[PDB]
Amino acid sequence: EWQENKSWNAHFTEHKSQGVVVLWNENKQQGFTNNLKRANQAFLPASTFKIPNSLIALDLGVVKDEHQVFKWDGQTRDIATWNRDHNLITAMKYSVVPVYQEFARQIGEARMSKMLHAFDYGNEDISGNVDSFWLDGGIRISATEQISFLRKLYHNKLHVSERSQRIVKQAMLTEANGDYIIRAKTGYSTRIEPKIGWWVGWVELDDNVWFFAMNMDMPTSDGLGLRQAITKEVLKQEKIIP
Ligand SMILES: CN(C)c1cccc(-c2cccc(C(=O)O)c2)c1
Ligand SMILES: [Cl-]
Repeated sequence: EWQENKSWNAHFTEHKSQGVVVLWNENKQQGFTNNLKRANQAFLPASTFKIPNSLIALDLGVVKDEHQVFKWDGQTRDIATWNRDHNLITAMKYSVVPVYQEFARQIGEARMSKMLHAFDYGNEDISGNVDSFWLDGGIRISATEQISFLRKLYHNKLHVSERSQRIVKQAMLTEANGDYIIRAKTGYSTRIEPKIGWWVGWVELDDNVWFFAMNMDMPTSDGLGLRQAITKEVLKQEKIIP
């Protein structure tokens, strides 16, 4: 079932922003959002695509494990953290596009398409360049579709090995303390309008898990920190986290 709570719209308008948060209570099998329509509108996944891309690369042996070093190609880019060696953990942490573009080239069009259909991932459409379709190609996914995919990953139900799913969930680790654990991935889509930011993942508690997927308009990079800040304000309001 699904419930629309427009009171959360305050968390966006108070920041001169527009967007959607979608929450899913796993124990109760109930969903909540501020905007049912936008919750089902499909956007470019941008760097949230690093979740399925990592899974596929691991399961096919393109990536051996989370310690394998992907050497910097020596081309200076404008994101300083990209101009260095990475492993799967740090490439996810710093959303290192050029590492994941090489993953996609080694995966190839045929295997990438087959695996995204097996995952039931978004519109399953990889039209465009194999090394950039999640940034400016035909693939699209909604917030509710992100949750559907993440629930499968959490339960090790995706059609890749258990090992691959465990490794990616390790690489998604974002925050942990005595009260909760967050495993998640950010995204920032600029090449096609509307420019948006994403944050998708889940909050692990002692006796429940809350899945979340949010996106918001992102006219400039100045607002990127609002992706996590708005989401955590909703979690606090619903007393999911202190
Ligand atoms: C010119 N581009 C590629 C650009 C510009 C501004 C910021 C980023 C960026 C880099 C790393 C992570 C993230 C994020 O998702 O927080 C965003 C990228
Ligand atoms: Cl972990």
